[PDB]
Amino acid sequence: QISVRGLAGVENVTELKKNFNRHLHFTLVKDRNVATPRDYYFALAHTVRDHLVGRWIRTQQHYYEKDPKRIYYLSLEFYMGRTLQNTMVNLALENACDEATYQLGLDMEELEEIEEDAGLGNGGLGRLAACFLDSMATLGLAAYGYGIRYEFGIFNQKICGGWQMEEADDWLRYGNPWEKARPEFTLPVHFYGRVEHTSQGAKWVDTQVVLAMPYDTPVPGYRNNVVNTMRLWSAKAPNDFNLGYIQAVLDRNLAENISRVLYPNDNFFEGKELRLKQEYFVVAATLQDIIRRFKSSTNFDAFPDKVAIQLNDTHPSLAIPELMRVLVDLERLDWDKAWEVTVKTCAYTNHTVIPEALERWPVHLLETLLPRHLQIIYEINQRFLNRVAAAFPGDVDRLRRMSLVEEGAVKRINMAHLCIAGSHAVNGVARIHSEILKKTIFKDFYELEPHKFQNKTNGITPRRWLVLCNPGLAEIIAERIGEEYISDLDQLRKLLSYVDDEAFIRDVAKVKQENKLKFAAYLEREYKVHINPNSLFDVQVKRIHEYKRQLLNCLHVITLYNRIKKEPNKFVVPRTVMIGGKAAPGYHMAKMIIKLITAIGDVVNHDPVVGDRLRVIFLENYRVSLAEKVIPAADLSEQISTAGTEASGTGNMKFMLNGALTIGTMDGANVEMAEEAGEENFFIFGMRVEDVDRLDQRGYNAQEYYDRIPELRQIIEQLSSGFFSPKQPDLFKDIVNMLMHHDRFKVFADYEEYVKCQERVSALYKNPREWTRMVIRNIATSGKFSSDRTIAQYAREIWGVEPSRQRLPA
Amino acid sequence: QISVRGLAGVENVTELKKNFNRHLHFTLVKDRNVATPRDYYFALAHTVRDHLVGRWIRTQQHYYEKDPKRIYYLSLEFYMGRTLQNTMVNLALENACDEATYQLGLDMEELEEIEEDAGLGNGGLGRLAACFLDSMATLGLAAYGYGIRYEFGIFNQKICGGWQMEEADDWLRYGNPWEKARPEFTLPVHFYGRVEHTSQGAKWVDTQVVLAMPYDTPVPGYRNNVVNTMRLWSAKAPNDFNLGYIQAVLDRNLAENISRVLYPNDNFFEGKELRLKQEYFVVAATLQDIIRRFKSSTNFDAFPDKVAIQLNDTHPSLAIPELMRVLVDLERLDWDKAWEVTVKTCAYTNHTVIPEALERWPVHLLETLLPRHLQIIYEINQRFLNRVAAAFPGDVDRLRRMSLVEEGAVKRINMAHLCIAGSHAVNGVARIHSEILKKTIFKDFYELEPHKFQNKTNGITPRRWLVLCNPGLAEIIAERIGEEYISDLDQLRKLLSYVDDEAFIRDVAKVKQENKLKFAAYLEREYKVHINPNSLFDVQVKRIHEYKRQLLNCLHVITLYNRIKKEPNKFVVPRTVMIGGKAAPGYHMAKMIIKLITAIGDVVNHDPVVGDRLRVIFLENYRVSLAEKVIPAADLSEQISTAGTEASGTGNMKFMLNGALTIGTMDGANVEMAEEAGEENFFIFGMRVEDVDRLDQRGYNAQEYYDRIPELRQIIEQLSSGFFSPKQPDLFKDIVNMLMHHDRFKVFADYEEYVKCQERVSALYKNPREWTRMVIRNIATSGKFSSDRTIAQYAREIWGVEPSRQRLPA
Ligand SMILES: *Cc1c(COP(=O)(O)O)cnc(C)c1O
Ligand SMILES: *Cc1c(COP(=O)(O)O)cnc(C)c1O
Ligand SMILES: NC(=O)[C@]1(O)O[C@H](CO)[C@@H](O)[C@H](O)[C@H]1O
Ligand SMILES: NC(=O)[C@]1(O)O[C@H](CO)[C@@H](O)[C@H](O)[C@H]1O
Repeated sequence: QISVRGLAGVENVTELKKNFNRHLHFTLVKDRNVATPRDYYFALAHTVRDHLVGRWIRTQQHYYEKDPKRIYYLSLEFYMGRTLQNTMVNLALENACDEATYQLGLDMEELEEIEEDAGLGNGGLGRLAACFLDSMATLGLAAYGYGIRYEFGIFNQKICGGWQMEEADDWLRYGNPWEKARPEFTLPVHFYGRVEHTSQGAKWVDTQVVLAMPYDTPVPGYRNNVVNTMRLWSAKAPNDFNLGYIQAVLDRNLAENISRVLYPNDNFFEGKELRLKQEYFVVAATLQDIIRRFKSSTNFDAFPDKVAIQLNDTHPSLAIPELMRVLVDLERLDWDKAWEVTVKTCAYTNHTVIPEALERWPVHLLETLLPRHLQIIYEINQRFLNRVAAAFPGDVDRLRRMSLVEEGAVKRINMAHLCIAGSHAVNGVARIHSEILKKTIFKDFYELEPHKFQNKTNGITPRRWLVLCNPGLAEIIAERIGEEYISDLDQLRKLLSYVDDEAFIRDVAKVKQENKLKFAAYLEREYKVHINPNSLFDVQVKRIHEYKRQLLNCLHVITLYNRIKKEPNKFVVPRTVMIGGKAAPGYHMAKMIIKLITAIGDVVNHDPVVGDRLRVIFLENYRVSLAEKVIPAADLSEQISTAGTEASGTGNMKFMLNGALTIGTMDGANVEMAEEAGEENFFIFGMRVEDVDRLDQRGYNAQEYYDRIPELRQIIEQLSSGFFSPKQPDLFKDIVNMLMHHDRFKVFADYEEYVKCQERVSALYKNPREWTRMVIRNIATSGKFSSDRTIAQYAREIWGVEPSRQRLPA
Repeated sequence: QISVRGLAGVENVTELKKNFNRHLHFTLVKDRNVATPRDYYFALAHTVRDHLVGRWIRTQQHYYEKDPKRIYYLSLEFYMGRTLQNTMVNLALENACDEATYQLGLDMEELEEIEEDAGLGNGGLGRLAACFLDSMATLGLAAYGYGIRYEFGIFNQKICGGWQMEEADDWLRYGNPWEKARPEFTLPVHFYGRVEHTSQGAKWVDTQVVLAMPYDTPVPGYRNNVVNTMRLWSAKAPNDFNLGYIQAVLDRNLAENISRVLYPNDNFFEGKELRLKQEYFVVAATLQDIIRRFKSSTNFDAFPDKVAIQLNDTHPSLAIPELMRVLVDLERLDWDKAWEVTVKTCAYTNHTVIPEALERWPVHLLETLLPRHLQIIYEINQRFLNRVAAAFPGDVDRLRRMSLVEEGAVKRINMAHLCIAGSHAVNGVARIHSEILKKTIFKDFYELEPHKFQNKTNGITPRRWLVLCNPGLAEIIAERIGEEYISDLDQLRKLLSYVDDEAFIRDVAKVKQENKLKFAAYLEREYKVHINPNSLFDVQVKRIHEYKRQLLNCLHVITLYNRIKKEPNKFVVPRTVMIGGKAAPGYHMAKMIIKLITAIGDVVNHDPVVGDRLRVIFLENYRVSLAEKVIPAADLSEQISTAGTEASGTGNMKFMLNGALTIGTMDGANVEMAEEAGEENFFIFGMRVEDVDRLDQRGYNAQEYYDRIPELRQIIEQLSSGFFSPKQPDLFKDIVNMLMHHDRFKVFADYEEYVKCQERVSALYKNPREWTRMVIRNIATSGKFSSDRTIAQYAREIWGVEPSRQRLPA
């Protein structure tokens, strides 16, 4: 047992054991003779869950009594992952449960692997919401996460013949012990219908009704006895719905399809009606819940003083016109008063600048699905533009540029413009991203209302991303500076005074080696893949995207392969290059990239001359639980997006906290990471944002690089000739064609510097002692990237509430 | 507290209270300040449930150790109703829980009304299966009920403008505390595909797979510590199902529709594909489960010695060809051996003789959905007919009459013929019904294999239908003869020696009066309907059907009304005529009958001259929980089906056990009831089966009765002229037309005798003392109708197992 895992008290271990057996008997209705590992997992889960409800009930009662300002985080995604270990960590129960299960003759680690990941997210955006919930609870904020309880989360990825195959993520199959259905708080949501203008107000009538049933999941703070709530809505058809009798009952599945599945798109907008329904569904149910709670604390003047609503991207943007609809149509406030309240309550966070990801809903869709909201949006636009016209008289082009309504083939509503107009604060997620927002995409808005624009650099929770996934590292750190850093990561700076400590250097290197052996074993366990634990673990895990440039990584791998084949008996630092991530089902190029990666591995991993000097592994079904395993085992973190495309990135922060060195472009948070650790302790390369703009001004021509770089030319010709696809010589023609003629992310432009930088990485790896000292310099300066710092800034600069580290009673 | 309700021990009441609070806190995650009546109901349910799991686990372990012959009751319907009170009764916990909840400041009766009825049945057939499960557990048989877990049971009936409106029975909305999902025992079921004939056997290939997930519900025996299992299958699509990505996920609801809703037909066959899928789904999953259990006890010679499968009607008839398919195609037994095993294992129970209820599946449907089964059915038919031909040489018409395959417009498979051929026993559900089977419908089969035909008169469980719904009566009875009768209803005969006991007579009459006041109050509570508790409660509750003749009851009611209007100041015994029951959604005539009943009430209940002398009430949403309330309050039980149409009936037995006198035809079980109590203690009238046949031979002409009976003529003319439907004068034209020209059930033929018999009923009611003495004579002789007697006969005469009243350890 390690210190950071808590105490294994005699009384508690005894108590845990009896409750474990109690649940196995009464809850699972099983006996030790027929119980399976899954049964044991559930018995443990219910036992740990019991320890939360006491605190959960008290916390909520506490908020009712003190009535503090409530924070509502709206998101269509919450990538929670597993809950068992996280709960034990935050309740200081890990060692006791480990001991208790040990005494029952069970291996707790084995039981933990049985829990299904709660994959209600695509990647970074969804995981950020999850980290935020953890930090808000740890900082004592009266916060509530509101989303959708999808029956099916992000698909499970299978690799067949080197191609990605998707399969349903039936995560609720065996039940979810952490959630508590609250059918008593079901609320009605309206769709379609028409607007009636009467004597005293517009009325939205003849609507189709869909019920929203809430399910609550506890969110425990770190050892402070605070347990907040994440409420996810599930769609239910009313009982007189459609009420052939049989057909009417079967058609209920039509209204319930709203919460059936998560759209698997990352940084890509797909204007489908079902998606719009999901967005309104979450917003309508949530706002009714917010108002109800507010009325049970009626002059909405104090509404902004008791309520804060944070819009995670534009997905829940309809909250703005919905709040107006309720205040004007139902509460009967005058427009101006309602608008004042709405703006002071809402804040919007932008997460990307890529055009294909921006939400622009066709007017005809909103017109049919939400007629009243469209009218309100037009009125908002009308008044907003009048303000622009008054500030910039005669600037007619500005008017059309800032309009919430876009004219063209089909009229569309720019949801981002709607959010800026209706929020009192708009923030980016990394310093460089926030600056780009003010200088380009939202330049006109910044000039009109400069005070609204802010920055809030992303972060990750050190509980799940250090203590939970890397106890070995958390322990050697605690041995030197104590445990206080777990909720005050800035304290990691104290490790700087150990950079020359021969004992620490040895331990840091030891933990990393153990993590790699552990991972190298898991790889053969559940995926039969031998690898060499002595090689440098080169890892790039994140969603497959052209802007993330997994292709640039591929070009490097092929370069290393060709160089070995050219001079076989020359020494090179051994490497295991691991690439993993899911591709959106309809993203063809992304799916082709996965096939390319596996095709490269097929050639490289079976070439006798190469040996164990270079391996290429594609990490199947990358997800939160997998990240917790591979990140602690990484040596090199690949963060190579084209400058100006990755708003922030968060995987980069995870690797930095876990002892990996970073090779990357000056993009998103990478800039601040290098700034914190010192550029000499980072492997930076490639074009900066300004270099990219210069290339665009003069026109990017890939042919130029192909003509001037012999090694690059050889690679393209290998791909084109079928070297990596014998049976299908022209298999990768689309890839080559894109790279040569229409590459929006300029892979070739950064190739030379990337390869040269990779050489400097291999050089440092040859000097174990100095590699580790640089690692220590990274870990020691990763404090700024804790989501506790991020949330504290949102709290003080946007929500108007003070964070607290005070423990609530037991 | 009453004696039959158990002891309220000091220790147990204390224990119950703490566990109640424990579940309210840890299970429901609530505190006394926010808990609602529903929360309290669930806290109590989980507390009582806890007391079962100990016994449930032991019982099943016991069967594994002793390995007795297992009884499998297959049914597509199980009308269970509520479970809380029944569980308390069988565990002797009623008074303790009443006390415990009382001490917690809660009214247990109020909490019981919160439980949703488990309505997985249409009426008699489904309720019989439920009573049987109770008796099998009470008699210590190793029995298992197998069915489908419908998401939506029988629809909830709403009456609007006097018309029936149907609404979805979302019974699982708030969760089901009694069931335990067993996802670990999920089994695959195959559909469609094609048959491949290879070297060594036929193979069913290219099939569509649907998963069957089981949910187990405990079935406690009466105070014997036995807890059997009812396993219901739920449909689940495999995870690579259909695997547009989004559309593929949404289409999963197509395979899952199999267990979505119960077909609401009573005594009516509707050849829909979805229905056929449900029938095979339950059969395929169940048989795999049966075999697995059998292999874990391989020469299927002993299969019939360890397994008995009872087919509840022909709904699960595919069990016969499915068992053959498994034994021949998978286990590789020779046909003859497999057939021997199948026949010795299967037994079939017929529940009706009406032609429209008989299952005749179109060959083209089976051909596409279950190609292999169709081939097996043809082979069975081939060999069966060869046997007929050998026994009756030259009788070619017999061959075509007995064939399992019916020729005509579209070829069909007679499922009843399939069942007789493949079962070693075939039984009817009442003496007269079983005789009719041998003399008419199955005459040819009886002549070929006389030994197969038996009778097993239906019964009802005295636990739910006496102790639970009428504790007042159960108590005064126990006061005289003890409690032993609750599991040995024949002992009620001892009450015959009290027929002249002035104290008993007074108590019997007292309990009935209390029940009527209780019901008269409930009527105003949840349905705002005042009624007179002093009047005779005339009740007919059962599904709306032409053969059940609610129309004959209507004719009587109108007759009473007209007679009062003719001589207003003449005395008549006051009556409250109550009629209730659901009509199948697509049964037009049944829906018109409901409208007629409410229309009559509209006129009668508002006629000043009538006063409180006659009321006509339509009991809305008749279901099990409602039956438990109205039956104990009834004085007169209406069982007036046309002779030869009601196979048995069970509502008739419920009324007899609860102190109501019976007015009815010599049909179904009525015959045996009159025989047991003595015809002088029953109000019998109308044609006997032989009279009906005579009328058919000479041709039924309704006009004759209309021309000869003045009172009847007046009624038809009132209906025709719009007397009961002012705004819609011809509203009941279809009813009059049917009655006059195409009435298959001869309502008019029994009108005169029915009215005269009703007069004799009113005469006896005027003499309270003698009315009660006859009641005592009925209750005292109702013993034969306990389902314990029925199950004991099935056990000894069909299944080959001995029942047991031995208590299992605590
Ligand atoms: C942290 C995380 C991400 C985000 O990674 P980036 O490299 O910033 O894109 C995506 N997926 C999972 C499962 C994560 O844990
Ligand atoms: C007993 C019962 C029946 C069967 O009644 P019959 O009069 O035999 O048709 C039908 N429905 C319910 C709810 C029952 O309890
Ligand atoms: N918009 C997104 O989906 C994204 O994943 O969001 C993350 C969190 O802000 C960012 O870290 C990331 O850069 C961005 O791509
Ligand atoms: N076949 C049926 O559905 C029916 O309800 O079954 C009951 C039980 O045998 C019988 O009591 C009843 O007579 C019959 O109509």
